[PDB]
Amino acid sequence: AEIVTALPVPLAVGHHQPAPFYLTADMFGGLPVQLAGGELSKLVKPVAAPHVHEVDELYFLVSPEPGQARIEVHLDGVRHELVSPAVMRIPAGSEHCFLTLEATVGSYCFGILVG
Amino acid sequence: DAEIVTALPVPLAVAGHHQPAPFYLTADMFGGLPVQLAGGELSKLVGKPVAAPHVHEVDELYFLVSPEPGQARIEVHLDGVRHELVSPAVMRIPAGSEHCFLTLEATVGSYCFGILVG
Ligand SMILES: C[C@H](c1c[nH]c2ccccc12)[C@H](N)C(=O)O
Ligand SMILES: O=[P-]([O-])[O-]
Ligand SMILES: [Fe+3]
Ligand SMILES: [Fe+3]
Repeated sequence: AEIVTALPVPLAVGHHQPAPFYLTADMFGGLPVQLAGGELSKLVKPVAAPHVHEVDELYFLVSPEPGQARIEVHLDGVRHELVSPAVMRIPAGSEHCFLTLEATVGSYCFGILVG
Repeated sequence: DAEIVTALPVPLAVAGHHQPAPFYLTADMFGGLPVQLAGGELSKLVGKPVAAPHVHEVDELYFLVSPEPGQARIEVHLDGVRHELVSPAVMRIPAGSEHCFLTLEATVGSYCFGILVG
């Protein structure tokens, strides 16, 4: 049985700290996605830095009950306010970041890099 | 301009599942995705399996996560063998393998996501 428990894996990605990855491209002989992120309640953090990926990134915002988490996604000079649950596509090459406005314990934003 | 999906989750029928499963990523989104992602918060599912044992023809990953490590625990049945996963954990279910999970323990904010890998 293939079980990975040494998680998250910190990987450096404009981002101050290594991002915490729960799926990496090399797991299980190869995955078509990578998945990073974490709980938002301790992330509610005055600044966020813009950055670009060479692949598409999907933001996946979720909370135990709908509406309990809220983020601002900055995408190429446009501010977008999203309420959980939400999924937003960041096209490869686009400068982007997000800020957590509100989040209950158990709210997550995952960044999913699509190969 | 920006592609945003908020009509979520998308209920989709999955083999063996009593009710439609809540999907947050589907294969047709954004012109095509190599994965589908379904699942949700486990705090009300302790003791209550969402599905009978079932088989997919694609690989499925269980992604178990909680705000603090250890706050969520599920039992995965994999071709008649029980495996206990403690958050955070990722488990690969090879295509063709009979499987299901039972929630053993979950705080508010514990999730199990099933990721179908094309
Ligand atoms: C991986 C980055 C991320 C998304 N959600 C997160 C939650 C906590 C810590 C990092 C993240 C992503 N590339 C971004 O654009 O921020
Ligand atoms: O019900 P989901 O974990 O596939
Ligand atoms: Fe990013
Ligand atoms: Fe399954």
